[PDB]
Amino acid sequence: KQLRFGLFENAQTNDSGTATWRHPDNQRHLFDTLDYWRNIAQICEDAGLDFVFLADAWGWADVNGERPDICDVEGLDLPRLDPAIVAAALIASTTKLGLVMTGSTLLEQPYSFARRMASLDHLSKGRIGWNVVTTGTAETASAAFGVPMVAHDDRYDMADDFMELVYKLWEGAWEPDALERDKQGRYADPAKVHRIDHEGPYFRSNGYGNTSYSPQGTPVLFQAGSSERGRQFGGRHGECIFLGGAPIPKLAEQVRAIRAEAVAEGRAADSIKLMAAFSCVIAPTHEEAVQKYQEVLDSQTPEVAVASYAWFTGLDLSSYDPSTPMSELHTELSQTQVARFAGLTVGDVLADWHAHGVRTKPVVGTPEEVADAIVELAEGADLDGFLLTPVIQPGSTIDFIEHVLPILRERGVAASGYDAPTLRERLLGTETPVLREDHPGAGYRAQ
Amino acid sequence: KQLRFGLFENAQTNDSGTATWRHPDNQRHLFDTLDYWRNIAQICEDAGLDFVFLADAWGWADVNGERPDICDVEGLDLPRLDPAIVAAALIASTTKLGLVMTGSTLLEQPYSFARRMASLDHLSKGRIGWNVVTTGTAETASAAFGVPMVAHDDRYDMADDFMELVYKLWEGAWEPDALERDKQGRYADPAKVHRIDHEGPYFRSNGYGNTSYSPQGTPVLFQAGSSERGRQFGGRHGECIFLGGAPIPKLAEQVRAIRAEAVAEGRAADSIKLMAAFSCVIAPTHEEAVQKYQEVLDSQTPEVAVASYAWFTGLDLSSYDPSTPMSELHTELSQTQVARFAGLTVGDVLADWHAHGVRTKPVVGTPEEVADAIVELAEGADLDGFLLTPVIQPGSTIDFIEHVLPILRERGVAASGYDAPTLRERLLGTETPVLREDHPGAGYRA
Ligand SMILES: Cc1cc2nc3c(=O)[nH]c(=O)nc-3n(C[C@H](O)[C@H](OP(=O)(O)O)[C@H](O)CO)c2cc1C
Ligand SMILES: Cc1cc2nc3c(=O)[nH]c(=O)nc-3n(C[C@H](O)[C@H](OP(=O)(O)O)[C@H](O)CO)c2cc1C
Ligand SMILES: Cc1cc2nc3c(=O)[nH]c(=O)nc-3n(C[C@H](O)[C@H](O)[C@H](O)CO)c2cc1C
Ligand SMILES: Cc1cc2nc3c(=O)[nH]c(=O)nc-3n(C[C@H](O)[C@H](O)[C@H](O)CO)c2cc1C
Repeated sequence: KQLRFGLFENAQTNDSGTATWRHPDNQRHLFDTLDYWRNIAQICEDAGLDFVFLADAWGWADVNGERPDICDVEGLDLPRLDPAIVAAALIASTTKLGLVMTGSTLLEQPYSFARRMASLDHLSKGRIGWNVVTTGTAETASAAFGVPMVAHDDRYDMADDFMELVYKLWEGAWEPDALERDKQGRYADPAKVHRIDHEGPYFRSNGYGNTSYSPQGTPVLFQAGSSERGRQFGGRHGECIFLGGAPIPKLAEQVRAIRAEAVAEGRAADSIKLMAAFSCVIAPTHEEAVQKYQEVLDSQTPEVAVASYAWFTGLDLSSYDPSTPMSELHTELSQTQVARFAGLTVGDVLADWHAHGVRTKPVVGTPEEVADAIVELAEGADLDGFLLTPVIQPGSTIDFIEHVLPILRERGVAASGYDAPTLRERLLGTETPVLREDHPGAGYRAQ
Repeated sequence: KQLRFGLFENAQTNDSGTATWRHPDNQRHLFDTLDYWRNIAQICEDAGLDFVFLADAWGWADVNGERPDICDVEGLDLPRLDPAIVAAALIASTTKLGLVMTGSTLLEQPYSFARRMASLDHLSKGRIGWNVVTTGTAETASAAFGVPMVAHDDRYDMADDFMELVYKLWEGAWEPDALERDKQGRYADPAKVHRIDHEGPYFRSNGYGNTSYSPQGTPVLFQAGSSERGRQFGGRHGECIFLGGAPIPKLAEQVRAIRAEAVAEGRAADSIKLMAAFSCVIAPTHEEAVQKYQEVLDSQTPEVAVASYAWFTGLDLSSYDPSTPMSELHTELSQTQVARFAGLTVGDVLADWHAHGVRTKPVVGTPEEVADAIVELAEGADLDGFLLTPVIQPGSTIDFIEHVLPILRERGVAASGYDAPTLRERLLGTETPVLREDHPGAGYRA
């Protein structure tokens, strides 16, 4: 079984509720420069990584109504760039690397979003993916857009409606062979260009779509959101499911449950790909790697913890008795960030939240030790790939590529290069760039 | 006086309601490939053109209630790409060229639009502009987005509110020096990062902005829309006003009116820039140029006229007797495409609409003839610049660059190369990349 590998990034200085930016070798304070992204993309493409993945957020770290000063002192949450713009710039600098961007069904307008993603897919020749999210910063983000807040599960219902409309725009509006471009004949076959009609609980659309059928039709659908309602949503729509890290027995059960959701939705159990976040700290000896990790931790101040947690949950941990069990608390925002701490207390969470944030504890050791841990995770949890989540950039990515990936390639668990030209062919193993017939999006094709 | 020059383009096969795509040398059927745009951008940047301009449209040519099949046979209105994506891809392939993209105040969300434009400005190091439109295809576009239609003058009221909000996001949310990025100090100064508050008739926003202060702060504000209400809007907000072609005395009156609008808003009269569309066919002799233009007209079927005109006005010209004068027709869409023919009749412009659409006839002649026409227009109408509107691509652009631009440079009416690194410095002559202190957007700074 050949695993897929992508790089997790985001267009801001820090990520995932941590703040490693002060580490001497970290360079992502340059995230607002194109040279930073050109460098990252060239590193990944030269190595043959399947894709670079851009996370996104729309809101900010509001604590009990205001944003504490530490958020600016540490660049915790803001400022950021728009992922679609970063992705479009990286198209021009790459030829084979996949580009996956996070996009919110809560805050995008589906008609404009459909045109934007199809434009990226046209210009990149089918290298685009979309990580479907319902936005974990939903409360502040709604305020910034001037619209009422939408509850957690309703955002997944709204996302269902969002998907049906973009499926119509991407798959039903223009048939794949509509464009003929024959100067002696027809530019397009009118019989293959259709008005679409959509009247859902959240979205309405009537008319033609702006973009013609793109190389992949629909961008590769990533999905990140491992709440119960999110797992149902990913089991229905997601082609590649991004999972946070966890002990192998817990990760195996999550993978099993998500494959069973896909089966209950009429999809083949193997037609959905499960990819785990994976962070690592690599050094020539195990003791050196442990020390390297200590230096990363030493750069992070604990004072970010409360605002960081409030950024994703709206919960102010500093206002409860630290013995309060997390099982008693609820959020309409990032529900996995509460549910993952069931059994623990508020004081437990607040004790080392700053160290990992929403992220996973790293695997720390020699290159062989880290490669062994990747294989153990993939076999033990039935995973299809990994998104490398760096602790500092570009060092964490360079270290993995230079020292761990070659062992994985020699063991035959990582491919040596770019076999297929589109992201879907590469990730899903199809020999067609378009959605499988047992995917919901296929049902909206002109038949 | 040094004139500025940009290239008008759009991310679709044809433009402006005409359809020249069948000409053997036309390449814009490749608009959905990045290589097409790389070539255009390289041609413009090698020549030192100030910018490439991307128009936009959201709607389509609805005649009565649907799209005649001639729209697909001729690729008249669809398909197209998103201009921001094209612009971002061209950022990476260029270093000094300006990139101006059309964006709709009717259908964009200001908060996400502000983040998008500022991201383009950061990544391009201050080379981005925004052409503010209220969408001339508003009826179909509104149905596509599932939103109720907004009447013509109300769309400019909505644009006013849109502008105030994005000014707050671009100028007032993060002070220009907020970021320090000092690993032994602070990442940012909390006293220079501000919560903004906005409550308007059309938009609302409360909270922080996503993007820090970008190199120009606000993209260079182009504005296109020459109705009376649009001239008032441009006079307040626009830094570079895009005007359609017209006879010199009519263009001159428009320039005069728009500068008076700017003065009324507390701006200096010279500080708003007026740039006219200009199309031309160039050849070594006049007779060669006439024949070269005729070979273009030969590829344009008149059958698109009804759909093309309906695309911009919602009006079906074949549904009137030709004797009906245009002065009796009215639209809530592209009102200038109705007002420009006041005094003619339906049958008059139905007969020639396919030739030029929303544009005007090209100047056809030798390089010396075309350069003379450029100078006579700029002097007579008090213009600051031109946007070349090609007839075919890349041929019309190359011809202008290789044969007319050298004359203009030798005469001293065009600069020889790139003088300044940001688009606002190059077009407005400011001392720094940010808005003039007498522009309304500067009032929203902290
Ligand atoms: C690995 C990974 C990455 C994620 N990245 C993002 C992101 O970049 N932006 C986002 O809004 N939501 C992301 N999420 C989703 C949140 O956890 C959350 O889902 P859920 O846990 O509530 O189902 C939604 O934002 C809630 O609206 C991610 C989830 C996972 C598992
Ligand atoms: C030279 C040039 C170019 C224009 N380009 C566009 C465009 O690309 N997209 C657009 O929606 N509206 C463009 N317009 C504006 C339309 O004429 C029209 O303005 P107005 O004439 O009614 O004031 C608005 O679309 C109405 O909503 C342009 C106007 C001019 C003068
Ligand atoms: C393992 C992992 C888990 C994540 N969980 C969340 C989450 O629960 N909510 C959220 O908004 N973002 C989540 N993210 C996205 C992350 O916080 C990202 O840096 C921000 O969204 C800024 O782009 C997660 C990212 C990773 C790598
Ligand atoms: C001189 C000139 C005038 C234009 N007038 C309009 C207009 O009135 N309405 C409109 O929607 N677009 C107008 N455009 C934009 C043009 O139709 C563009 O090709 C389409 O919007 C597709 O991007 C104009 C463009 C030029 C160069």
